[PDB]
Parts: sequence; C-alpha cells; structure tokens
Amino acid sequence: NTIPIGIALAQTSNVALLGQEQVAGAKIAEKYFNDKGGVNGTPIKLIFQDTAGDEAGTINAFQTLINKDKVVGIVGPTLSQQAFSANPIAERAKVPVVGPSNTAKGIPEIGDYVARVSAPVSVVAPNSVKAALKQNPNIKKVAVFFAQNDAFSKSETEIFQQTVKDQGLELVTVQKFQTTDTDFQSQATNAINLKPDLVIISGLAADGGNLVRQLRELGYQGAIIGGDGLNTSNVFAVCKALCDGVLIAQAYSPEYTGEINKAFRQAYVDQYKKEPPQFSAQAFAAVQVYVESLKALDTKNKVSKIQLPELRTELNKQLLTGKYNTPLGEISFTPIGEVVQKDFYVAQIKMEKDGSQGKFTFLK
Ligand SMILES: [Mg+2]
Repeated sequence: NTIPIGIALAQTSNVALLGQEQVAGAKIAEKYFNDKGGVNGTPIKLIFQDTAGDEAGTINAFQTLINKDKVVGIVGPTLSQQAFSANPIAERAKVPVVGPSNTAKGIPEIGDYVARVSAPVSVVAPNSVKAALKQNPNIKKVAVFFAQNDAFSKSETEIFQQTVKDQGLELVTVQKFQTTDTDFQSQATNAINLKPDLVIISGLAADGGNLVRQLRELGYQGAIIGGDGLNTSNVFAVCKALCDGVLIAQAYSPEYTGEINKAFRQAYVDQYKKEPPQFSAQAFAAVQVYVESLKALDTKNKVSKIQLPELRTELNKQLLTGKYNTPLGEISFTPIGEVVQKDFYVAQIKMEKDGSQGKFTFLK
C-alpha cells in the first residue's frame, strides 16, 4: 500500500525545457522522503501525467490524476498559463494543487484548494533590475520584450515595467512576441535603434534564448535581464556564447545552508554533475509540503481509514497550516495559499568562450 500523489508537469513540448528540471526535483524528493519511511511508514508513490504544453493537455492530466489515479493531491502544472485554465478543475473537485513554478499574479486566488511554493513575480523580478543597475549605474534607457500569449509573461512584464519606472529609468519601447516564435528580427531591430542600455525579456526558454542570441547577433552590447521563463541551463544550447552575462533573478540558492538543502543539493550534484536549479528545488519543496502534511494529518487522523474525498479536503486544510524547512528556506502559506518566503537572489549566466558550456553565477 502506498499513497498516490499526482505530478502534472510538462514532460513533452518546448514547455518541457522547464518541466524536465521539475521532474528531476520531484524524483529526488520521492527517494528522499521514501528513504525516511514515507508517511509514518507508508511510502508515497508519485504518479506522473504529462500535461504537454497547452491548457487542454493540463486539464486532461488533472482529470486523469483525479479520476483514474485517485491521487490525494496534485503538484503542478508547469506554467501559470496552464494553471489558470486547469486549476479550477481541481478546485471544483476539491483536490489540492500545489504549484511548483507558477508565479503570475492571481494563482492562489483561483480558490481554496490552490497553493503555491513558487514566489511570485512581484517579489522575484525587481531584484534583477537592481542588480543590473549595480553592475552599470549609468543605465538610462530600457527596452522591454514580452510574450503576449503567455499569462506569466504578461504578469512579469508589468512588474518589470513598473520597476523600470520606479528606478527612474526611461522605457524606450515595449515589444511583443509569441512563445512559439523563433524569429525576432523586427522587434530586436526596433529596440536596438532606440539605443537601450538594458533589455528585459519575459518569455519562456526556447523563445527567450533565441531572442537573446538574435539581439547579440544584431549588435546589441548592453545588459540583458531574463525573467523566470529563461531560468534554465536549457537556454545555453540556444544562445551559446551569446548567453553570457544575462541576469536572472532566483527564488532558490544552492549555497543556502539549510540541512535539507545540503541533502537535496548533494543528491542533485552527485547525479547531474552541476548545481541544482531553482525549478528542481521548487518541485522538491512541493512534494515535501505534501509528505509533511500527510504525516501531520495521519498522526491526528489515520489516513488509511479516510475515504478519498475527505482525505483530499483534510490534506488541503492541513497543508495550508504547515511550516516547512525546504531547499527554498523556511516557508509557510497565507490563508489563501500564497507562499511566505524571505530570501531572494540574482544569478548571472557565465558561458565558456567556446559556447558549449556555462553556469549560473550567484551574485553576492
Ligand atoms: Mg488558494
């Protein structure tokens, strides 16, 4: 006997450029927690249902997890775009969802069954603008790009634009693109002609990486910030040496000294031969929330005896009250499922000259 927890992430499509990191973190969590006896001796079982890259696929994954796989709760989906459409399905069904990477404004407000461990754009994004200004205090002109078809990108760009204004900078253009675009020559040239000192990009990974490369090809020599959708080493293949110097805010640090982060980090580095990425740490934290909540519930009300609909509702109620020492730091939730998290960082892509290898360097 095991306790089924659903994992609904983008395992296919270009959205898997983010999702694959999340799968890695979730698998590390499953082993970590099961090696500690699961839920008071009862192992968990992660049941993966691929969402692919769109809303329909996410709805299907959620419905399969809820109805066929009988899961006690869901971790997912990868994108805020998907969450706004699919999470209401789980809300209506009274099945908890813990978002591992959904940072758009309004996610926890979807309902009483929706929480997230991923700190939102309003608290993560501004630090990268501040970091750019530290590296070049003479930045004056800023060009902004965003993916107009993606809910998170639209939410993030609003924060970046407000931050630019509040820092007393000139917003010289806001250019739109689609996450499915590969060619940005007209928007990039439009922006370059305005002589920006800083360019900010809110998109996902393939698109964001292609845009970074093209800006550099077209002769842009100023600073670049990428938003959360570019926050993966999977961009390195796309922009190669031309990824160098991109600043990306972080809601996780490998060097955070919390005991469980040390364990998570060691497990990650031993397997993948590099530092754990944010999305992996966040996925681990989401699984952790479920395991620790299940343990607390089971101690008070043995879960093997609770029928599934009540188990789901009691698990949701429990998880919202918990305090968790996770790889992200000490976190908890507000009464509507927003994450409470203190520490944020900025990292910078450092590519080797040949362009075949790179890393994220954390700024002090
Ligand atoms: Mg909520």
